[PDB]
Amino acid sequence: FQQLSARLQEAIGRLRGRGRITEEDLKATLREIRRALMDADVNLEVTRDFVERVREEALGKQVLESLTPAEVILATVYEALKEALGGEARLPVLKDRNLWFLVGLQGSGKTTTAAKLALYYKGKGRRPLLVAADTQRPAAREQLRLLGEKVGVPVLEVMDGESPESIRRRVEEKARLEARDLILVDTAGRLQIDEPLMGELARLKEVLGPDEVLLVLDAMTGQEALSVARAFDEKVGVTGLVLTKLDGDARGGAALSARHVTGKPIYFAGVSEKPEGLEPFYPERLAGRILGM
Ligand SMILES: Nc1nc2c(ncn2[C@@H]2O[C@H](COP(=O)(O)OP(=O)(O)O)[C@@H](O)[C@H]2O)c(=O)[nH]1
Repeated sequence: FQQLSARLQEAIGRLRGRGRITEEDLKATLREIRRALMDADVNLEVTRDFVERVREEALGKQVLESLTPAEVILATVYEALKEALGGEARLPVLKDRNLWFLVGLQGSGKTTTAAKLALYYKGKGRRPLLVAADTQRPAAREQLRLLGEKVGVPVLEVMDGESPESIRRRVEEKARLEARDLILVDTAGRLQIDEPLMGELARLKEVLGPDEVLLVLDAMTGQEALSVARAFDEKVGVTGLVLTKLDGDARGGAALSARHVTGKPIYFAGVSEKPEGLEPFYPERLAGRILGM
């Protein structure tokens, strides 16, 4: 979000040591914030509410009567950013037995996140099992098999054209025999939504009943990323989100509009291509970081 932070810390910086600014120094800065949000590809409705929330909250803080208005703005923009990102952190509820679907498009970081998610929980005392659920592309299963060997987590590859009921049986037996307590199913990912695959997807969810359905979204595809969320949600049912490639995220509209566009919380974030690159999402932390704090 290099760009956004830079210009945002600027607009704020453009107020220090000025004393009590008027409703014209303000009006100036707010638009600046609005333009910053736009050049970051933030949803236009989010951008509107955001700017409004800053006008509203700042006046409530008598910015016009403050002797340090830059600290008020910084403060309201901070909360506006924390809210937009999701507010307080959120992590799936870890039960005794967990079966989660990782869904998304090919290249979203979905296969890699399934293996990072496994690695993450393994270090948390969980006993995961990776499941490569693509019944049409051996290579896709193969990719997860290698990813799994590298993070030291077992991988079950479904068979070509294998039925959900079959998959269920095999996964549960391996889970049983290996005391797996966190099951991660990397579903089929394609360059674009496939109606038939969506059907096989919903069906698979129907047979296996995951407690969580996490949609993996590449943060670098801006506003587009979220347009794919409504389809998955509609035809399958998403419980949370994972925003990958935040470390390559120039701009940042995706992450900032996600909670508004999707209505789902971001549990995890991809912050490096490294195995440990995946971490729980902290809206508060990301907000403070954007404002340089
Ligand atoms: N820098 C960075 N790279 C990532 C992140 N998540 C995934 N990747 C990389 O993005 C590419 C796409 O991953 P994935 O969708 O799993 O693979 P594909 O389906 O085979 O294209 C891989 O090269 C991953 O290493 C992330 O958070 N940061």
